[PDB]
Amino acid sequence: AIKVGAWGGNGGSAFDMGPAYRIISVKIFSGDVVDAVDVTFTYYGKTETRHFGGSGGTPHEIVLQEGEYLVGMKGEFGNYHGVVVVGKLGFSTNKKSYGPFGNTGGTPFSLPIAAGKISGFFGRGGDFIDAIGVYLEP
Amino acid sequence: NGAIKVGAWGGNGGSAFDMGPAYRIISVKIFSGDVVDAVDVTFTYYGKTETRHFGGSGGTPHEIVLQEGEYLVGMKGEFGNYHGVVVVGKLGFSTNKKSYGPFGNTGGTPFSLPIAAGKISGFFGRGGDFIDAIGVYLEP
Ligand SMILES: COC1O[C@H](CO)[C@@H](O)[C@H](O)[C@@H]1O
Ligand SMILES: CO[C@H]1O[C@H](CO)[C@@H](O)[C@H](O)[C@@H]1O
Ligand SMILES: CO[C@H]1O[C@H](CO)[C@@H](O)[C@H](O)[C@@H]1O
Ligand SMILES: CO[C@H]1O[C@H](CO)[C@@H](O)[C@H](O)[C@@H]1O
Ligand SMILES: CO[C@H]1O[C@H](CO)[C@@H](O)[C@H](O)[C@@H]1O
Ligand SMILES: [Zn+2]
Ligand SMILES: [Zn+2]
Ligand SMILES: [Zn+2]
Repeated sequence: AIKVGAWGGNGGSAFDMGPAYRIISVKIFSGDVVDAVDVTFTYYGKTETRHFGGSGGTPHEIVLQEGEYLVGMKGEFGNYHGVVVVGKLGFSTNKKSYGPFGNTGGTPFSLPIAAGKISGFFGRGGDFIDAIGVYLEP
Repeated sequence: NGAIKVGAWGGNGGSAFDMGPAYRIISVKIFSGDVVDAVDVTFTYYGKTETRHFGGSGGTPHEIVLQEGEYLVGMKGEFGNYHGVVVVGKLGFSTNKKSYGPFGNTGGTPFSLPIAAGKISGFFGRGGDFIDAIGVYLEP
């Protein structure tokens, strides 16, 4: 019901995991660009994992503890050899800050969440994370 | 009390402001010179039509009058240093009908809030002489 962003480019193909009950972990694969994200989450009594955007890079796992929620997403998007992709990507929880991951500067974006949380993702993916957006909940 | 509050984009200067969410944003008026000086918002609180005056006195007004079917589904801008203070130097909004702005002429670190689903229902931020910062309430 509340979907924000898609920051990135038009390349790759669409993904959309919808909202979750709880995000368990977010694993950003990155080298000089953001290659991919794995999200594992619970959904109506089940645990699920998705992986958006290609093989590539080194993994950086954010694991969410008991009362921990994603309250921020930040990054940069730009042209990496002909595709507009997320060159840098970071997250913050109520407890700590992570990243950003990736080494390619571009047009910055930032989503601080003064009230609410990130409950899921949508965007575009191919060889790399072309774009990323976020579902929000109270 | 989801209010879902997104942002504050800008500096830590000035005094905090927070209008809460509205039943309906009637119009948003952005005061603008080489920086964003202020925002006035006229909206319907609980039966009543109030307006709030955020930021400072300012430069030149630019009014976005929303029409019945028209909702705010986007906010973009840039924040930067302006004589020793980090303020919003550029600010723009898009609705489901039209796109307004950006207003102001001081470039800086860009931000953007495309709302693929939902809309802006209210405003908060920081204000002094200019718009130090601005954020937004979201609802479906
Ligand atoms: C920003 O991109 C990287 O930085 C992280 C964090 O150190 C590394 O783990 C990763 O391999 C990349 O070199
Ligand atoms: C290299 O080819 C691809 O990978 C990039 C980056 O994800 C995409 O934008 C593109 O559409 C293809 O999927
Ligand atoms: C250029 O080499 C790298 O950067 C890319 C893009 O992020 C990764 O796929 C790869 O594993 C290396 O880290
Ligand atoms: C010039 O003095 C002030 O105006 C700026 C910009 O609004 C503020 O941060 C600051 O705290 C004071 O209120
Ligand atoms: C420097 O002159 C101006 O720019 C400032 C900041 O926007 C405004 O306060 C003033 O009204 C003029 O428009
Ligand atoms: Zn994976
Ligand atoms: Zn790591
Ligand atoms: Zn006013």
